[PDB]
Amino acid sequence: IKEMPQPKTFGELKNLPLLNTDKPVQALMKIADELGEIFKFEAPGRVTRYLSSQRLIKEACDESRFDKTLSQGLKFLRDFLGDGLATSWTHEKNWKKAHNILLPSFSQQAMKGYHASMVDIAVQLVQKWERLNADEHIEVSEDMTRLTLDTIGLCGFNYRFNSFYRDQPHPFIISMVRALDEVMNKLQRANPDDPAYDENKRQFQEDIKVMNDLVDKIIADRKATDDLLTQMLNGKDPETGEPLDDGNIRYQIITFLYAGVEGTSGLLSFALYFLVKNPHVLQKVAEEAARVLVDPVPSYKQVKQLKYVGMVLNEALRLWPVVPVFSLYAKEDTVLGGEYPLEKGDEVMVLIPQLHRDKTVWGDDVEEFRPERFENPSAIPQHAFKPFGNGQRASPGQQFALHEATLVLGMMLKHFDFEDHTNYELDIKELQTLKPKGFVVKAKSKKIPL
Ligand code: HEM
Repeated sequence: IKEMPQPKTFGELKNLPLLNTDKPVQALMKIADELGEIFKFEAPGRVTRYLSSQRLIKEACDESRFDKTLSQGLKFLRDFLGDGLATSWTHEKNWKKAHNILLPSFSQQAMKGYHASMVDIAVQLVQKWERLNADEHIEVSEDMTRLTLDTIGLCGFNYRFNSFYRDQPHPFIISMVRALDEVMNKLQRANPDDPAYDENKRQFQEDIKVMNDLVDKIIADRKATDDLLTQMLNGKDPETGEPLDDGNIRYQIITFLYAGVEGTSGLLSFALYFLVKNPHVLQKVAEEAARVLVDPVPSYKQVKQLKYVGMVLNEALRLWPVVPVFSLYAKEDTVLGGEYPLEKGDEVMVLIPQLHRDKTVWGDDVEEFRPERFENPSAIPQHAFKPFGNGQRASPGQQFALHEATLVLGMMLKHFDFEDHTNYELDIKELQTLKPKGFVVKAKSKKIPL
C-alpha cells in the first residue's frame, strides 16, 4: 500500500494552475514523465488520478470493476451535446436506447453503403489539389477537416456541407471550434460567475444556436425529400419498442457531426506529418497505393488490401491518439495494482499518449515512427493500445474512421508526391481532441486521371 505522488499545489487552487496552458494534455504528459505511472490531480472541489502504465490501465479497463465517467471537459460538452452517446452516463435513460437503435448504422452492410459517398468526397479533395497553381501550398489540417465533415454529412445525413466550395471553414465548423475553445477556457476558470465572462457566455449561446440552426436544415431537407438519420427518425429500441425523443435525436446529430470536425481529421493530418518526416515510410505507402489502387476510383475490397496504410494509421494513433484521455469511476471499493486503494465513485483518467509510450509493452524505441510495429496485431499486449477507448463505451466509429482514413491516404499517395517545403515543426492544437496546427505541404501531381 503506497502513497500516490501529486505535483505542486497553489493554495485553494490546488493543481489547477499547472494546466493554465493552450496544451493541457501535453502538460499532463510532462507531469507523468516526472511522477511516473500514477499521480493525484486536485482542482477546487474535485480530485482525479492520471494512469500512464499498461500495468494499471489493464485493471482500469476491467468492466466488472470500472465504468465510464464524464471528465469536467465532457460535462461542459453536455451544454450542446446533451445526453448524446458520447456525453451520457452508461445508466442514463438514453444511452442503452440510443446504443441499440444506432447499432445497425455501423453494420457491415451499412459500411458498404457508405463507401460510394466516401469516394465522392475523396475525389473532390484530389481534384482540389490537382487544380492548385505552382506558387500555392496545402493547409493539411484544414483540408482534412473539409473532407471528414463532408463525409459524415453525406454518409450520415445525405446533406452536402460543400466545404470544398468555401475558402473559410463552414459556419458550423467556425461555431463548433469556438464552442470547443470556450469549454477549454471554462476548465481554467476558478470564478465562472465573474461578470467579465458575460461576453464569453453570450458568444457561447450564439455558437450553440448556429449548430442548432444547421441541425434544423438537415431535418428540414430530409422532410423535403436509408442512412444514420433514417435510423434516428424511424428506429425503435428492440427491447422496449420506444424510439428516440426529438430532443435526444438533435443531440445525436450534433454528436456525430462533432466526429466530423474532430478525430478522423486529426488522424489524417498526423499520418501525413509522419510520412513527410519519414520518407522511406512514404515510399513504401506510395508503392502499396500504386500496386492496389489499379482502378480510376477505389473499390471497398481494394481499401481492405491497403494493409501498410492501415499500419501507418495505427502508428499515427499510437504516438498522437486524437482523443487522448478517457475517464472511469470505481463501481465498488477496490485496490489498483495491489498498491492504491480506491473508494466507490473514485475517478481515474487513462492518459493514452503515455500508455502508448510505456517501454515495458512497446520496447525502447517508443518515440520512433515504425508502422512495422503493427505487422502482427496479436503480438501487442492486452490494453497496451487504446485509441478507441474501452468496452461497451468504446468508439462505434472505429471501422468507419479507419475505412475513410485508409481510402483517403491511399488516393492521396496514388495521385501526389509531397514536399515538407517549410521544414514544419509539429504544433498540436488541443480542444479535448488533438490536431496539428499550421501544417503546410506542397503536392506534385503524378498526372493519373480519376
Ligand atoms: C480516429 C478516429 C476516432 C477516434 C480516435 C475515436 C476515439 C473515441 C474514443 C476514445 C471514444 C471513447 C470516449 C470515452 O470513453 O470517453 C469514442 C467514443 C465515441 N466515438 Fe469515436 N473515435 C473516432 C471516430 C469516430 C467516428 C468517425 C464516429 C462516428 C461516425 C465516432 C463516434 C463515437 C461515439 C458516438 C462515441 C460514444 C460511444 C458511446 O459511449 O456509446 N467516433 N471515440
